[PDB]
Amino acid sequence: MTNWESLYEKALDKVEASIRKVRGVLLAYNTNIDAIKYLKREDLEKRIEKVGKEEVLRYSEELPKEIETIPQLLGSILWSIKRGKAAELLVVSREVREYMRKWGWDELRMGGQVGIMANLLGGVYGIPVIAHVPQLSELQASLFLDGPIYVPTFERGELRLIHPREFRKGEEDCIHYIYEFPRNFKVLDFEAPRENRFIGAADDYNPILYVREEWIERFEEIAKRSELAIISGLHPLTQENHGKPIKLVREHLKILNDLGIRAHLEFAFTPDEVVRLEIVKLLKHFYSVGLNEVELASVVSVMGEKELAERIISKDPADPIAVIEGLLKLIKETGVKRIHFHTYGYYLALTREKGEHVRDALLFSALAAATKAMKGNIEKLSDIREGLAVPIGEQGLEVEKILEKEFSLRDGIGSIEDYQLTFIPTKVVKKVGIGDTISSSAFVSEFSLH
Repeated sequence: MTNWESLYEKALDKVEASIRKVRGVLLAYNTNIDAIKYLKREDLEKRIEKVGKEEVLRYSEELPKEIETIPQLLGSILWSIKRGKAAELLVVSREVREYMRKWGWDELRMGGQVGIMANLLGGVYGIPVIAHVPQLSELQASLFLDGPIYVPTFERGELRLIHPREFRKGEEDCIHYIYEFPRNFKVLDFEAPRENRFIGAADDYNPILYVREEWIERFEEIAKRSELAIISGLHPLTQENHGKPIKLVREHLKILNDLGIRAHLEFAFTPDEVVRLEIVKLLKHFYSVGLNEVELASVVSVMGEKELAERIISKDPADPIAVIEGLLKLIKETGVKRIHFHTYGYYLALTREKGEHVRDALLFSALAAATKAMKGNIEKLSDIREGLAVPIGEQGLEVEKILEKEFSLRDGIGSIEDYQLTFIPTKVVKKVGIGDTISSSAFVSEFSLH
């Protein structure tokens, strides 16, 4: 058997030494505020009564396309509760937003793929970040950590990087209200199958991939102050609104390519199939892509390999060889140099680049994931050491045995064609932005190790 605990310890020590070499990561585009409310039975019942139990129940059987009224909000909540399933809808009514603001919340956290990675890369790991923030209100700014986290501003056309807390006041709050409920939560006559949540997004900016004027007119000058880039926030775009923003992203990718700045994308699930296909075509401009089993299956599916997509998500844990067939398919169609697959019990990477540093980056990112799941947050880099005590999970060990026999992985490493195949078993706490912590941590630390 492999001494995974020794490899995990060495990987952490190596990344702690090397992570300081990264000069700057550019992070765009989606940043918001997350406001979490822990639902309570009597309050939720009374609010449903006030607005009409009848209408609310109607929307619990069939989700609205968006939330225009308070019965739509409450009924959407109820939909998630009785399916124990997560859903998110835009809230497009000012009256409903006011209703939600007054109903309030219990916990305030940074939100958005940019915001959370700024706090992780910048605040925890100490790597300078340049972050794209659609609306940097005082509240938005207050949620950034300490450390080298910057937003670009321009004085006499001169670029100045400043901490969010020093940015001018005036912009508005982009709040996603996260309505959480426990297992078997009861309301009226329903009880939730699973613990879960409904998200009402009171957000006019990120759902359309809003881009700040200065990042449209001065992108090259901004990008020149970074060494790596992580692009995020494409997933909500639809056939209606994708035109202008995809054109912006493509122009920005070409500049990053001209500047030699390697870019990573976590291929978050993208419901609109046309846009999902457009993101696939954008992948030609990326060095690296990350995805999980649902995402990989979604992508293989829209490409017309419906049988393979079914296999990718069919077994728990995912039939690793089907996964690898999907990765090999994607890596040859797109030309990306790096694909990091992450699921519950294990990660895989398929890379043109070779060596132990690919494995060490995956192990580090799994420690970060385990520390975040356990603590809920990460405050300091050396706290990741706590992940060393988390046991490796049964599913990871089961998949290792399959990959040891079918590829000839030693200490998680083997080769197929001109790729290295890298595997690690995850340390599972099982208790957010975990997926982004995983694929951003592996991407940045692998580069720091090289």
